[PDB]
Amino acid sequence: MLEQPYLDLAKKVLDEGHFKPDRTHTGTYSIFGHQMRFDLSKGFPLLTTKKVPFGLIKSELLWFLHGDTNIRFLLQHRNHIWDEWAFEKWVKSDEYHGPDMTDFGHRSQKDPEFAAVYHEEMAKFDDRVLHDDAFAAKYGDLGLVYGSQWRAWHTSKGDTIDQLGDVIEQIKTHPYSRRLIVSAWNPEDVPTMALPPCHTLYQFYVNDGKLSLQLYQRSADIFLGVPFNIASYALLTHLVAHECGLEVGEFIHTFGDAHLYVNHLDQIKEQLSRTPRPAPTLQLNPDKHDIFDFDMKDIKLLNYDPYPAIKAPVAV
Amino acid sequence: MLEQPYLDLAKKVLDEGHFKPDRTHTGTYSIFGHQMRFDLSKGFPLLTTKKVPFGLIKSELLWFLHGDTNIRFLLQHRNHIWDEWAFEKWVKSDEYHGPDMTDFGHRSQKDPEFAAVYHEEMAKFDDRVLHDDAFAAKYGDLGLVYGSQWRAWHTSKGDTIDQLGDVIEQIKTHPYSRRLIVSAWNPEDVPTMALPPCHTLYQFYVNDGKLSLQLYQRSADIFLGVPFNIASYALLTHLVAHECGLEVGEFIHTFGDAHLYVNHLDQIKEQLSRTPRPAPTLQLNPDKHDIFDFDMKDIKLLNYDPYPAIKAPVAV
Ligand SMILES: O=c1ccn([C@H]2C[C@H](O)[C@@H](COP(=O)(O)O)O2)c(=O)[nH]1
Ligand SMILES: O=c1ccn([C@H]2C[C@H](O)[C@@H](COP(=O)(O)O)O2)c(=O)[nH]1
Repeated sequence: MLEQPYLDLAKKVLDEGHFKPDRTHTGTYSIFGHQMRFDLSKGFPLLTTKKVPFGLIKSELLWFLHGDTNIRFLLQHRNHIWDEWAFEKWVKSDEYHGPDMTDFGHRSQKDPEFAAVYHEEMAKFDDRVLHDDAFAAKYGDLGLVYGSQWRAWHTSKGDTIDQLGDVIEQIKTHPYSRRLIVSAWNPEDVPTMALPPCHTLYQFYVNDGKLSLQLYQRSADIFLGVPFNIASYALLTHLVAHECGLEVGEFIHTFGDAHLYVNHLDQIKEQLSRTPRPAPTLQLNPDKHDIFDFDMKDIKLLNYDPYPAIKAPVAV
Repeated sequence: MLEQPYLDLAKKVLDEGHFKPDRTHTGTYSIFGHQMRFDLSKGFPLLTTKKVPFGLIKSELLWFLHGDTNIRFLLQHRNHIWDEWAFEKWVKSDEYHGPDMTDFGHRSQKDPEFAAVYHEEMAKFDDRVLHDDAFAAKYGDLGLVYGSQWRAWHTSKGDTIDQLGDVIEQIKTHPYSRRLIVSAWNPEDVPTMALPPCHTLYQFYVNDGKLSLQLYQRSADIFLGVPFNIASYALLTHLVAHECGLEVGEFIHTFGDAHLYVNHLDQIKEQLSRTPRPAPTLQLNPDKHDIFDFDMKDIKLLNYDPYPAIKAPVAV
């Protein structure tokens, strides 16, 4: 099926990957350099061998597409993928007066009752970003996130470039353009960035009326990360195809360091016992066309019949 | 042999590639997304199925490594790969008083005697950059070329980042770093660039004492371009390995648009009749270590026994 390339990557890393130490101190099995393609006319690459929350992937994509960098939009759609970053900044500032929470990500995963004090602490934070319009502007805005990188690349002359926006006008006026690249890797910010872009750069390609996209991802958490990533970009490939009035081609995922954290081997092994189900289909609101003014409801996924989800510890 | 991946890419494009129009108006056969690896411990990937001028590749690499952006260093080592760019700027300025040479690249390939007036014109230019220290600073400096992109990434705060230099200190202090990327794609300069980077970005990787490098190349001229490119980066992988005191791993070449210009089909077809010869070996000056202060003589290639070169028209 469509998602067999994923299952293959995982197998590969299981028996070929070599042990490798890392930033988080959870070890990993790793390979360097890997690529896979998904013919997007065959169906949507949302994994069936495990239940992946599509809702989180699209609320985050639309957050990106809007050029939004404030955690608030996410919280409103009950999406907490980035809270950990906003909270972080907050706990290390003056306004914060409370149970310190230093190196919390670890401690939550390591202590029972701390985890409980931490989430109540976070509970207030999310609610406070959700309600205090000033607090939100102050602690809700991450600044350098894909949205701003994609749509507001700050220049040296103090202005801003709508990188993606320009690229799309280019696909229209020059579909055969070999230079259709959008980049999220800013060399001058990367050294002081808590998390320099994982999805470093991507390129569009047009031929025979079909649009294709290749993504260069420097680091991949094969079990926890890759499944979400695949969906974000295939979705993105469908949106851009929609706007440009082109048919959908393939999504080529290129990898730098594709790894498996040692604390995930039993799970990936289990998922590999499962047979792929037929793939879901993507359905976009035909009446609307400007993808930049797209919202939750203009994107429907039909026929997603996945195996149950698989819990897994996080790496830190 | 080592270079079989190249021969495969070419075959692939021959029967799988689809016709595609382009910038230069010479048509092409193209594929999107392709990757190949070269185990650098097996030998140096300088093609044997065709004689490729290694001298040009290293004088250009050392020009890059020095952070030099002046055509002058090249001319001195009788390397003319970039003259066409300097000349271009010159002919379209005040100081130039002479036989206009508009759209020359084409005309040379299209008219007999114009080609002769053009090269004498260029002859003077190269000599004038080679001798008039002021002319050279004025017309010899291209500005935005890999050297400056690699070593003097201009920031918004007016300063400069030694991108590659930092990355190398990083390989030393944190070889397991997943974030070891050097980038040449500046979003704010790309729109007014005569030729936005073809070699967009590359990443290093360390494990088991071996250093590997993956290159993301957005556009590839399979016949004329790819053979030079492969050598530049494998060489670069050997130099960095030298400095960091690491063994050499693999060179993974990832491609965006890998194409064959229609005006090259008879040649690639001919090269495909040839059987690969054993690969040459690379030999670096052990006494010297700082690759930034490396020059022509500290890099020797032994046992290069290639088939004769293959003339081919250029695309415009
Ligand atoms: O969309 C994403 C974001 C992150 N990661 C993972 C990759 C690594 O497991 C970790 C980042 O590690 P570094 O490369 O920064 O060291 O997060 C993904 O796989 N996909
Ligand atoms: O190192 C290089 C430099 C250039 N090219 C080729 C690729 C294309 O044939 C042309 C650039 O075309 P655009 O992508 O800019 O359209 O030059 C290479 O293959 N390798």
